[PDB]
Amino acid sequence: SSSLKTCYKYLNQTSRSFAAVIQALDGEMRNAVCIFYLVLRALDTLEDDMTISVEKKVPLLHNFHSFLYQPDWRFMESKEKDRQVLEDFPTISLEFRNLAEKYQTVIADICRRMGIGMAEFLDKHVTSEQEWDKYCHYVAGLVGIGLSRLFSASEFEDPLVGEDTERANSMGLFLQKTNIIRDYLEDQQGGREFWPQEVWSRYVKKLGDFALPENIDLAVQCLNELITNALHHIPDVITYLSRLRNQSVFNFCAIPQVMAIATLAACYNNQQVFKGAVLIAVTLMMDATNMPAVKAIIYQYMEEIYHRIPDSNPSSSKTRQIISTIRTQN
Amino acid sequence: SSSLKTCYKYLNQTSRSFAAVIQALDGEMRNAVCIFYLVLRALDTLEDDMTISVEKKVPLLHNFHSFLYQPDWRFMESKEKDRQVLEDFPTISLEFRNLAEKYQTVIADICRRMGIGMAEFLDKHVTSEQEWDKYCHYVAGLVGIGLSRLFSASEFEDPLVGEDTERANSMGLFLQKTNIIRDYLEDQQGGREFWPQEVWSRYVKKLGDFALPENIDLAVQCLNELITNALHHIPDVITYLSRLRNQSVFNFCAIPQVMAIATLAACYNNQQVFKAVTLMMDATNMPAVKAIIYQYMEEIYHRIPDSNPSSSKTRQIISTIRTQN
Amino acid sequence: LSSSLKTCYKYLNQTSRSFAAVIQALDGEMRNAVCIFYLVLRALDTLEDDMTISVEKKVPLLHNFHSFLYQPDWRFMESKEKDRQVLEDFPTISLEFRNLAEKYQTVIADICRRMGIGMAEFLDKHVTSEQEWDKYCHYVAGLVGIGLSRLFSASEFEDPLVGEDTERANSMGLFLQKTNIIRDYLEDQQGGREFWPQEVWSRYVKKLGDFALPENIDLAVQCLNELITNALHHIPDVITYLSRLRNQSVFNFCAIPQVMAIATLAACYNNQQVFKGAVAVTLMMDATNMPAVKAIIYQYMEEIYHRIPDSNPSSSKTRQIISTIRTQ
Amino acid sequence: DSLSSSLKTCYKYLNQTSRSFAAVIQALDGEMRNAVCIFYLVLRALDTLEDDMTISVEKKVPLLHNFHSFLYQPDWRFMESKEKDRQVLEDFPTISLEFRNLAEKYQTVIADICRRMGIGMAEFLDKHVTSEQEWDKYCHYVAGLVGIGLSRLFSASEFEDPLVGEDTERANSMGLFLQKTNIIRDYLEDQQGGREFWPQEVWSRYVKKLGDFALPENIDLAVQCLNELITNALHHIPDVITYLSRLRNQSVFNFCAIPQVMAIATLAACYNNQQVFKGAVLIAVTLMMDATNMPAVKAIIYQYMEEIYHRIPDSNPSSSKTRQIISTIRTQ
Amino acid sequence: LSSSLKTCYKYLNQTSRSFAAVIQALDGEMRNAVCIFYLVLRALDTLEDDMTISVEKKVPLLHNFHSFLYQPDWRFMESKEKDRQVLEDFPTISLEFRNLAEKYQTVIADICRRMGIGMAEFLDKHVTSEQEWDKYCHYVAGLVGIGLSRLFSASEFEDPLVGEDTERANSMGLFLQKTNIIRDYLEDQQGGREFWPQEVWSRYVKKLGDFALPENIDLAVQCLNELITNALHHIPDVITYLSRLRNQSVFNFCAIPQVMAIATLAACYNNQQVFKGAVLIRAVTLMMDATNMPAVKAIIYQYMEEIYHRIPDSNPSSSKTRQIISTIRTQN
Amino acid sequence: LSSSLKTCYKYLNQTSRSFAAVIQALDGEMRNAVCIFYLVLRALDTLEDDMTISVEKKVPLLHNFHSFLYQPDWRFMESKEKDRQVLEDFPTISLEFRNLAEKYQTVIADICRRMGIGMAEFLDKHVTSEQEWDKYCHYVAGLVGIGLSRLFSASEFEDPLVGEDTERANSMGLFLQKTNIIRDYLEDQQGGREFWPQEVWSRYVKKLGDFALPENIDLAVQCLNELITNALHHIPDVITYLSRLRNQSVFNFCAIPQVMAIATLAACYNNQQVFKGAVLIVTLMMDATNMPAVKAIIYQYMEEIYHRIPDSNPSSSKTRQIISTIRTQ
Ligand SMILES: CC(C)=CCC/C(C)=C/CNCCN[C@H]1[C@@H]2C[C@H]3C[C@@H](C2)C[C@@H]1C3
Ligand SMILES: CC(C)=CCC/C(C)=C/CNCCN[C@H]1[C@@H]2C[C@H]3C[C@@H](C2)C[C@@H]1C3
Ligand SMILES: CC(C)=CCC/C(C)=C/CNCCN[C@H]1[C@@H]2C[C@H]3C[C@@H](C2)C[C@@H]1C3
Repeated sequence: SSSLKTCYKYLNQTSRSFAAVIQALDGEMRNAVCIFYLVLRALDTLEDDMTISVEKKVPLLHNFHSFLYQPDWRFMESKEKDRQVLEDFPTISLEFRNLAEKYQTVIADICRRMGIGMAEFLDKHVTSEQEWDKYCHYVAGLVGIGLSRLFSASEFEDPLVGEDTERANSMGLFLQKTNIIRDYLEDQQGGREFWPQEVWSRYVKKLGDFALPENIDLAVQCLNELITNALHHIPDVITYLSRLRNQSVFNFCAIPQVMAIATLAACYNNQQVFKGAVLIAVTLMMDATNMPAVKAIIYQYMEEIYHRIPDSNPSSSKTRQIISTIRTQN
Repeated sequence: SSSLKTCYKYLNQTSRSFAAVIQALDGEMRNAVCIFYLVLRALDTLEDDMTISVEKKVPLLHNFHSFLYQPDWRFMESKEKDRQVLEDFPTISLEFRNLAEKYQTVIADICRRMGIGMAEFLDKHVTSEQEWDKYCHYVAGLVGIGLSRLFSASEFEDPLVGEDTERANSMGLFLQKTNIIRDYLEDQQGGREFWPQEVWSRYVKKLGDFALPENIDLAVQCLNELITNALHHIPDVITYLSRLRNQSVFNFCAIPQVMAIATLAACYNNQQVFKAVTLMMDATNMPAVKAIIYQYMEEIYHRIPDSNPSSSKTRQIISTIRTQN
Repeated sequence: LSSSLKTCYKYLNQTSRSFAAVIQALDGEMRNAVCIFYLVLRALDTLEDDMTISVEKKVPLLHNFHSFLYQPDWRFMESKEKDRQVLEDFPTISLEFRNLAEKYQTVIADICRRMGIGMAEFLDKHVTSEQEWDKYCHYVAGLVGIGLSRLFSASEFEDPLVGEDTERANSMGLFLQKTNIIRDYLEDQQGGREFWPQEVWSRYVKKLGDFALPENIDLAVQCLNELITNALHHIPDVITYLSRLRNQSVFNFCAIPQVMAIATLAACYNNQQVFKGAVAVTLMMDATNMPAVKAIIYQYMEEIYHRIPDSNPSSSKTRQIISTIRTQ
Repeated sequence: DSLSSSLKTCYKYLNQTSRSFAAVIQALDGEMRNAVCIFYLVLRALDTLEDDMTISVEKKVPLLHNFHSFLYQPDWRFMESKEKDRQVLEDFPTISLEFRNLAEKYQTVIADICRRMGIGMAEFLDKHVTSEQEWDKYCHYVAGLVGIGLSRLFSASEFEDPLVGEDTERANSMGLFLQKTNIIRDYLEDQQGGREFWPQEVWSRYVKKLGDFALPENIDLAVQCLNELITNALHHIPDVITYLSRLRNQSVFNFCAIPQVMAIATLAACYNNQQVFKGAVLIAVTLMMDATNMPAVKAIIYQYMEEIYHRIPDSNPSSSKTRQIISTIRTQ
Repeated sequence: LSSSLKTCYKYLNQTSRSFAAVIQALDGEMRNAVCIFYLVLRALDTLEDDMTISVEKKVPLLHNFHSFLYQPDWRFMESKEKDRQVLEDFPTISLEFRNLAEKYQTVIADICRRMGIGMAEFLDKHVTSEQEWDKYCHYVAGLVGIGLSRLFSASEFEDPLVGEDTERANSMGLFLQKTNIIRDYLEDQQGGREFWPQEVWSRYVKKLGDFALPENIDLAVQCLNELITNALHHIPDVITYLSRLRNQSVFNFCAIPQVMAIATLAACYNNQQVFKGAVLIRAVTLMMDATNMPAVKAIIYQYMEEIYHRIPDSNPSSSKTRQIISTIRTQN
Repeated sequence: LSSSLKTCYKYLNQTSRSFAAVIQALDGEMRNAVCIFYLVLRALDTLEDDMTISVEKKVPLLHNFHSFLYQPDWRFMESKEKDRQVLEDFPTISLEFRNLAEKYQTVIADICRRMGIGMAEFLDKHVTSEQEWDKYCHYVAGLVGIGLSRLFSASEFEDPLVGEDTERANSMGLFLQKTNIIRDYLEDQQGGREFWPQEVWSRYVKKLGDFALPENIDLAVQCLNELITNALHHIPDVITYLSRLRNQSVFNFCAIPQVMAIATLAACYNNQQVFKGAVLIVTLMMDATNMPAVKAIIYQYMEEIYHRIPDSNPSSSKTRQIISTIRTQ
C-alpha cells in the first residue's frame, strides 16, 4: 500500500527521535501509533503556523478530528515545514480509516479533546504552575493517555495501562516540561513563551530577559525551579514503565523518559541553556531495555544533580526533598 | 581433553570478532560452532594460499570434507599465517569426530559443498550480479545455512530456523557483500577482484581504476550501487533474527548483522572507501535490533544525492524496509 | 515514607557511588534489606579500619557488633573516619534493621557475628599463606556474598538453591576482595596495613613495602602477575553463580561488580603503574544477560592472555587457567 | 532415517531389558537421553556378567574389574553367557560404539561409576551380606553408585543445578531405597535362584537358614524379619524427598519421582504381608494426583506412609522403630 | 523435631482420613499452621457431635472454646467420642498453637470463636429455609474456607486478595459442605441428625424421614435434584477462587476437594441410590488430573454436562437446573 | 452475558461429544474464537455429510459457505442430518462470528474458503492413492490444524512460530483424521461411505466392503495394520508441535486429542474387532499435563503395538521401522 509507505516516509520526516522505536512496535500498535503521530503532528503544524489568524485557526483546530473522516480535506495555506502532512492529509486520513474502529476511536477522541485545549491557549499564556500542568496536559499529556489507551486496545498491554490516565498523564508531562525547559531560547527567539509566569516573574520583569547576559544568574535559578518541578513526575514515570510487559512497547516509552532525565541532569544549574547548545560510570554497563536498568540509570542522573545543588539556590531545599523521595520510595 | 583446549586456542588465534561470542554459546552449540569454524578456516586457508598449484589445490578443496574422517591427515606446505590449523588438523578432526553425529553431517555437508564452490571461482572473477550472489553463497551463504541447521539440531532453536535456508542464506550474503564492498583497496593490493564486473565495468575500464582520483566520482557511484544491492537483504535478516529465541544464539547472530549495517551506513557515498537512540540500547532484544537498523537506514536515506543514478532504487528499497512491519 | 529510612539511603549514596544505584534497583523487599545490610557492614568495617582504637578495645566491639542491632541507643562517637556518620548515627540505621522481616534480620545478624569474629582474628597478625589469604577474604567478602546470596533466596526472588551454594557465593566474594587488594597495593601500603599474602612476596622482597621502590619494579610486576593468576581461579565459580540467578534486578547487582573486577585485573596484569598510581564486541553488549557477561569476561581473558611474558615465573600457570575457562 | 542405526539398536535393547524405564528414559531432554540410555545398558551388561553363575569366579572377576575398560575395546564381546539379557553382551560392540559417541565428559562419569561398581561386585562374589553396614555397602555398589552417576550426569548436562551431583550422599540414598525395596520384594524369587541378599545379622535372629521363611510354618517369624527390613528402608525416605525437591527439570523429575513413588507403594503393600513369602505382591486421594510436581509426590508418599502406620501390629518387635521413623518423615 | 509437634501430626493422621497428606505437603509455615488449625476445629467439632454432653455444658464449651487456646492446662475428659484424643491431650495442641506466628493465631482463634457461636445456635434447631441452610454451612464450612484463605495470605504464599474476598472463600466451603449433606442423607437420617432444609423437603413429604420410604423414591429424587441445583450456584465462585491461586501445594489442597465434590454431585443427580446407601462416584478426565487450573476447569465442565445430559423434563427443576449450567458455560 | 453467545456454547456441548469441556478451558479470547471456529466447521461438515443433497446443490454451498458468515439472515432448513440445529440457526452463529476480533475472523473465514474447495473436490471421487488420502485429510483435518495454530498465535498466548509452521500443524490434523477413518471403517461402511485409500485395500480385496465379510477378516487385518503403520509416521511431527507450546490451556487442548488417538491405534492394531464393531481403549502415575508425560505415554503405547507385531504381517517391517524412529530420535 503506497499510501501507507507515504505515511512512514513523513513519520521519519517529522519525527527523528520516535520513528525508530515506533517502527519497532509489534503488529497493530505499529501502524496505529504511526498514524496517531501523523495527525497530532498536523494538528501541531497548525497551532504553530502564525500566518493563520486566530479567528481562522480556532475553527481548524476545533474541527480537526472531523477532517479525518472527510476524504477530501487538506490544508494548503500552511507556511510551516511540516505543511507537507497537511497538504497531503488525505493520504493520512486514508490510512486512519484503514485502522480498526478501536484505534480510530482513541485517536479521533484525543484529536478532539486536544483540539480544544490548544485553541484555548491561542489567546492566553501560561501563568501559574497549575496552568503549566494544564497546558502540558493538552499538548502532550493527552498524547500519553492516547497511547496508553492504544496499548490496552491492542491487547499487548494489560488494561491497567489505559485505565490509569494519571501516570499516562505524568509520562507526557515529564517530557513536555523537559522540552519547554530545554528549548527556552529557541522558543523565545521564535516569539513564543511556555514558562509559567508566576515563576519567572519572581526573578525578572519579562520572560525574555533570561536571554540577556546580565540576567544569566537569575535565569539559572528559575531554571532549577522548573527542573525541580519536572522531577516530581519521575515517581509516576517509574511506576508506569514498571507495568509494561511488552519489550517493543517498553523500548518505546523507556528511551524517551531516560533521555528526558539525562537532559534535565545536563541542564540543571547550567548557563549553557541560555547561551547555546547543551549536550547530554555503572551507567556504561547498562541499557534502557529493562526496568532494573532504567532505575539504575535514573537514580544515577539523580545523584549527578543532587551533587551540583548550590546551597545558596533558593529552590535547593526542595530539589533535595524530591530526590530524597525518589531514593527511599519503594 | 587437551585436544579440545588446543582447538579453543586456535579459535582465539584465528578469530577476534567471534571467538568471545562463540564461547558464549549454550550447551553443545559451543563445541559444534567452534569446530565448525576451524574446519572452514583451514579450508579457506588453502583457498587463499597462493603457493599451491591450481592443479593441486582443486582436489584439496574438493576433498577437504573427507579429511575430517582421516585421523592423521594434515598439510605442511602451507605458508599462510593460519597454517597452524592445517599442520595440526588431526587435533581438529579428532574433536570433530567427538561431536554428536547429527552435527558431523551438517558440518561435513557444508564443508563439502563449500569446497566445490571455492574450486569453481579460482580462475574466475565475479562478472554478473547473479554470479555475485552465487559466490557469496559458496563462501557466506552456506555458512549461514550450516549454523541454522546446527541451532535447530541442538533444539536450542525452533526447527523453522534450519528449514528456511532462503533466509539463512541472506544472513551470509548480507555480511559477505558488506565486507567486500568496503575491502576494495584491501583486495586491490592483493590482486583479487570481488566487485561484480557488470557493475564496475559500467563505469570504467579496469576494476582498479576507482583507486585513481580522477575516477572518484565514478567510484562512489559504483559503490552506492552495490550498497543498494546489499540493502535488499536486510528484510530477510530481520525476518531471520525475529525467529531466534535463545539469548546466546541471538547475540551470535544479531551483533554481526547490526555491525554490518553500521558499516554500510559509514561507507555510503563516501570517498574514503578508496583511500542518537543507538547509544541508549544494545542488540539484546529484537525491538532494539530493529530500532538500530531503522536509524542506520535513515542515516543513509538522509545522504542520498539526487544526482547519483542509484537514487531511485536506494530509496525504493529503504522505503520497503521501513514499511515492512 | 519514614524519615529514618531516607536517612539510611542518604548514607548509602555517601558511603558508596558504584553500588547505591543498583541497590536501589533491587526488586521489592530486597531493596531495603540489602541497602541496610550494606550500611551495617560499613560501620563494622569502619571500626576495624579505624586505628585510633586499640586492639585492646576492638576485639570486644567486633565480637558484639552484631548485638548492637538490638540496642536502640548504641552508637560510637570515638571514631575519626570519613564514615563516622554511620557509627555516630547508627541508632537510625539499626532502627530500620529492626523493621526488616525476621527472615532478613536473621541472615544479616549472622553475618555480622561470623564476620566480626574472624575480622578481629586478623587485627594483629598478617596474611602469611595463600590458604590464609582466602580465610581473610572469607571474613571480609565471602560471608558478604553468602549473606546476599541468602537474602535473595529469602525474598523468594531467587531460587532457594542460590542460598545453599555457600561455596560459590564465597568464591564470588573472594574474587572481588583479592582484586580490590591487588589493585590498591599502593594505598594500603601508604596507609599502614598489608594484605598481600606474605608467603608470596616474601620470595620476591624481604619487605612488602619494597615494591614501591623503582629498582624493584621488575620483581614487583612478577609478584603481581602471580597474585592475579591466583584470583583468576575464581572465575569458573563466578560464571556458574551468575548462571543460576533468575531475577533481572538480582543479576544486574551480581554481574556488574564481577565484570568491573575482571576489567580491573586485565588492566593491572603486568602493569607497572600499579605500584606508582591507579589505573570490540564488548561495546556491542551490556552485562545485562549471562551470554553477554560471558563474552565480556572471555574477551578480557584474552587481553590478559596475549600479554603474558613467557619470561614470567607464572606464565605457564596463567595460561592453563585462562584455558580451563575457554573450554569450560 | 539416514543416521546412526546402532543408536536405534541401543534403544531396542533398552525396551528389551527395561520394560518400565525406557518410556521415561526416552522422555529425557537433550543429551541426557542417549547418556542415560547407554549408561543403563552398560550397567545391565555388567550386571549380566555378575548374575551368570555358569561362569567361574576366577574368570568373572577379571571381567568385572576391566569391564569399564572394554568400553574402549571396539571389538570386545562375550558369547559364553547363558543369561536372558546376554544380547547386550554378544552385541556389546554396538553399545560401546555409541558410548564413545557421547560427550567425553559423559564418558568420564559412566566409565568411572562402571569401574568402582565392578570392584564392589567382585568383593561380594565370595561372601554374603551379614551386617546392615555390609548391606548398605553392597546396595551402594549396585545402586548407590547409579544414583551418584545419574546425578553427576544431570549436573554435567547443566539441566540440573551443580548441587545435584555434588551431594553424593543424597544420591546414594536414592539408589539404596530402591535397591532395598527391590530385594525385600524379590525374596522368594532369589530363594529359588540360589542367591541370598537379606542381611544375615537380621534373619539369623529369626531362623538358621534364610530359606526357612519359605517353609510355611515360619510365616510368622518371616513377617517379623520382613517388617524390620522395611523399617530399615523407610529411613531413606527423608533424603529421597530432599533430593527430589532440588530438581528443576520436568523430564528429570519424572525420571526420579516415578521410581521412588512405586518403591514406597511396594513397601506399603509388602509390609506385614505374608504373600511376600508365598508369591508376587501387587498394588485413595493419590488417584486424584500424579507424580509430576514435588508437593504431589509428598502427598502420595505421606499417604503411603499412613497406610503402613495404622497397619503396624502392636505386637511386632519393630513397633517402636517403625512408628518412630514414620513419625520423623511425617514431621518434616 | 519437637515431641509435642510430632504428636499433633500423630493425631492429624488418625483424625483425618485423607487430608493430612495434602496438608503435610504444604510449603513453609503453612504446613504447621494448617495442621493445628485442623486439630482445633476437630476438637470443637468433636464436642458438638458428642451427644453425651448436656446442652447445658456444651453451650459454654463452644462459646469459650477459642479462649481455651491460650489456657496452657485446659483439657476435656468427659468426651465419649472416638476422636476424643485431641480433647484429652488438648494442652499439647494448645502448646503448639501458641508457637505459631501471632498473625496465624489471630486467624485460627477468630475462626474458632465465630464458629463456636454458630454451632451453639443450631444445637436445638433444624435447618428450615434455604437462607438458613446457608447460615449453617457458613458456621461449619464457610468460615473454614475464610480461615484457610486468610492463612495463605498471611504466609504470603498467595495474594492478599484471597483472604479479602470472603464471599468466594465462603462458597468454597458451602459447596463441599452442601455436597456432603446431600449425599449422606440416609446415613445421618439413621442417626436422628437432620440437615436438609425443612422449607424445601416439606413441599414433597411430611417428614424428612419419608424419603427413606420406597413409595416416595420419586418425590425423594425431585427434592434431591432441587438441593443439588442449589449447590451448583457455587461453582462460579469455586472457579474464581481456584484461578487466583499461585502456589502449587496450596492449589492441590484446594482443588482436589472441590473437584471430588463435583464428581459426587454429578453421580448423585437424579440417582435413586442416594436413598439406598452410598453412591457410585463415576472421558477426557482420565487423561488428566487436578494440578493445573485449565485441567480443573475441564474436569469441572466435564461433570457439568454429566448432570446436564441426565436432566429429565418431568423434573420440576429441569428448567432452572440447566439454566445455571448454561451460565457456568458462557462465563469465561 | 449474551443470549446469543450463551446459545453458541449450548450448541458446542451438543455437537461436541468430547471436546467442549477442553475448549471452554482455553484462556482469554481463544475460548470464544475456538468455540465459534468449531461451530462453523460443524455446519460445513453437516452439509458435506448430508447425503440427501445432490452434488450440484452441495458444491455451491461448500464453495460459498465462507461468505455466509457475513450474511446475517442466511440459514439452511433442508438439512436432514442430526447436527442440523447449527444450520437452521446459523444466523445466531454468524452473529457471534462477526463479533469475534477481526484477526480471528480472517483465519476462520479463510479456512472455510480453503476447506470448502476441497470437500467439493472429493464429493464424487473416492480416495485412491495414499498421497490423496493425505490431501483429503488435509481439507477435513489438516486445515483445522493450521487454523487453530493461527488462532493461538493471534491471541498472543502461543509463540508466533506455532502458527507459522503449517507442515507439522497439518500432521497434527492428519494423524487424528486417519485414526478416525481407520477406526470407523464399519461405521462408515454401514453408511455408504468409503475413506480407505483404494490403491491400498485393492491389494487385499476386490471391494472395500469385503472386509465386512468374516471370511476375509485375515486380509482385513493386514490392510488395517498397514494403514495404522501409515498413521504412525505422523507422530514425529506431533511431538515436535507439542514441544513448541507453552500455554497450559492450549497444551491440554492439543495434547489430549493426540493421546487418545495413539491409544486408539494401539487398541485397533492387529485387532479383528475393528471389522466386527467398535473397539474400546507409569501411565497411571502420570497424566497428559506436561510434554515429558505425553512422550512417555506415547512411548508406552508404541511398545504396546510393537510387542504385538506379527512376523508374517506384510507390514511388520515398516511397523517396526517407524516405531524405532519414534523411539530413538
Ligand atoms: C507513552 C506514554 C505513556 C507517553 C508518551 C510521552 C510522549 C512522547 C509525549 C509527547 N510529547 C512531546 C511533544 N509531542 C509532540 C511530538 C509527538 C507527537 C507528534 C508531534 C511531535 C506533536 C506532539 C505529539
Ligand atoms: C535417578 C536417581 C537419583 C537414582 C537412580 C535410582 C535407580 C534407577 C537405581 C537402580 N536400582 C535398581 C537396580 N539396578 C539395576 C537395573 C538398572 C541399572 C542397569 C541394570 C538393571 C543393573 C542395575 C543398574
Ligand atoms: C490443535 C491442532 C494442531 C490440530 C487440531 C486437530 C483437529 C481437531 C483435527 C480435526 N479432525 C477431527 C475431525 N474434525 C471434525 C470434528 C471437529 C470439528 C467440527 C466437526 C467435527 C467437523 C470437523 C472439525
